[PDB]
Amino acid sequence: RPGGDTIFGKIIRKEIPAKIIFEDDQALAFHDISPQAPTHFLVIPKKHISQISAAEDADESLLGHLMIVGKKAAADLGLKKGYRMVVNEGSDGGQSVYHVHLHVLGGRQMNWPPG
Amino acid sequence: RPGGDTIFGKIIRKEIPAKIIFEDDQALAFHDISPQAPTHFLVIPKKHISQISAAEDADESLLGHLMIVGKKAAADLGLKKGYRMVVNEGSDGGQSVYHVHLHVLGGRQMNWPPG
Repeated sequence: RPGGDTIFGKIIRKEIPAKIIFEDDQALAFHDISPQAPTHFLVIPKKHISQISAAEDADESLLGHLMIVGKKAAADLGLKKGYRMVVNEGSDGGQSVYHVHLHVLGGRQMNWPPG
Repeated sequence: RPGGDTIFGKIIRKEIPAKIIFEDDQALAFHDISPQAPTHFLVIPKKHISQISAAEDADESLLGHLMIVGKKAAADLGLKKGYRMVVNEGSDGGQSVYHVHLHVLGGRQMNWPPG
């Protein structure tokens, strides 16, 4: 199915709404349901890539596009003092939903280590 | 100067060594000096992009290439249970060195929030 078979596939197909902040032909950005910072949103590809370890070389431009969308949406939301981008891979990374998703977090100082 | 004028430019030009684990015509990966996980390395572009908010649309493929290099190097290092990728932008993101760098952390459960 276009958009894949996870929670995110229903968002991509518009079956279930989300707090959408950016949309193009490649990607969607929307506010995260469990925010960990004053701004916390996800950027996802419309194409169903399960996890970053399943991305192929021909996906490079799309993966970079997720970062450029994250930069643009962070600017629209008025981040001026920066943000952190996070991609979780597999169990140790903390990934639960097996569709690639880039987190963008800002509006506070982000700490270290990053989890 | 090729590789730019930060700490990372001296690594790219091989003026100062680093624990290099992957190298191609676009990018370099090397172990981080201040590791926060049993595996913690950086992937950097050879081209000097100061920060993710300064990346241009034509940089998408290179930005995605940093993620594919991170996937490949994480596999070479034997991560099997996953990892987390992190890009810090500006002061709130925790960026100190103004040359794009992707962290890849694994070999332990990564926590939440990610800082």
